[PDB]
Amino acid sequence: EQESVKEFLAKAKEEFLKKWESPSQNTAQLDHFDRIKTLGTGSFGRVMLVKHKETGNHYAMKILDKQKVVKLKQIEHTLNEKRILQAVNFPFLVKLEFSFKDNSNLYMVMEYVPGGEMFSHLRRIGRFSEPHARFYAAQIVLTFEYLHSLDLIYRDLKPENLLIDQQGYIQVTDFGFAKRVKGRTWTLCGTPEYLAPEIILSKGYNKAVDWWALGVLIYEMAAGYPPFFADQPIQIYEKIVSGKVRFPSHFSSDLKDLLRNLLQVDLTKRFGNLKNGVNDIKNHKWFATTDWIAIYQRKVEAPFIPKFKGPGDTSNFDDYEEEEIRVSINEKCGKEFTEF
Ligand SMILES: N[C@@H]1[C@@H](O)CO[C@@H]1CNC(=O)Nc1ccccc1
Ligand SMILES: N[C@@H]1[C@@H](O)CO[C@@H]1CNC(=O)Nc1ccccc1
Repeated sequence: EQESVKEFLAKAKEEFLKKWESPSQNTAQLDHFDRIKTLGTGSFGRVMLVKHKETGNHYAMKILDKQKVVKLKQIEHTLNEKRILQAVNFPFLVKLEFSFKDNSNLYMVMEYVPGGEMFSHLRRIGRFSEPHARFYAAQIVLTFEYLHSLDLIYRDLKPENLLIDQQGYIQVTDFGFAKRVKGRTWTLCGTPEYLAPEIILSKGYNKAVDWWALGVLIYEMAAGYPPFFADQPIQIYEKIVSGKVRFPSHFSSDLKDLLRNLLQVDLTKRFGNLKNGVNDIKNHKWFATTDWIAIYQRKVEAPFIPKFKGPGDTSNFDDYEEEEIRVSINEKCGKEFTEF
């Protein structure tokens, strides 16, 4: 690796650690924003488009209900998400601008990305050509090189978590499963189609699970469907652990060779987890045309520019039932969320 890359990552780790050791807290409040529209929902949280009343800027506000977080055993995960997001800085990660809490909820206010989720675009077009998939994959490779150098495992790669910005580049969102891990970790988490075998088999696992998930993502982008597809999770898991994958005949030979090495069941043989680390991926023939520096600098013209009218346009996101943001008169779960 060239010294310029080594020095970049050394500085990145210094800057991350300073914010990690001393996290920001309580940098806005709810009544500074107007609520516009729900952009996504989950079992313990939602994301809403909001507008800051004084500046007029738009943001995406993630709202987590403290009592639901406790019931679903996500306390440590939500504390990880905020502490990591307030400490990272990289071109292809969503930017956390504010965070705060109140009697009922936790709030993470992120920059709004108007192009929508990669998932929508992939399903609308069918599949991406190899150059188009490779443009996105290169950004994920650089983002995982950055996160892993900070001892962070991401653990939620899937097309829904990759937002497309106004220049057609990726912003990775949802750090709800991200964790700082030196060595192994054990939690069962992630979406079924993207889980590495060692997660399914309840082993201690490491950053190699993110490189497996990259293989699933590249396959899905280039084929239009994931490699271990089946109707119910137990059937998906049986396919994941089996060591077999069928490739469409339209895949290039280089793409199939890269995917055999990312979708390697034995983690000790998986690309990204060998002696040369991420460089076995960056130097693979499928990436021969990739200018890694130009991608990082956002100098490549993107394959696809989302269609939207302005920073408040939500047309690339879909419609959800609109529910109130209720805040109890009494503090809930104060002790559990003291550090947030
Ligand atoms: N599954 C998660 C649940 O809390 C509901 O939606 C979450 C995922 N969605 C986003 O993070 N969306 C987004 C959109 C624009 C900018 C920043 C973020
Ligand atoms: N297709 C674009 C559309 O906005 C109109 O013309 C633009 C031309 N640029 C590219 O396609 N760039 C690119 C870069 C990397 C990989 C694949 C493609």
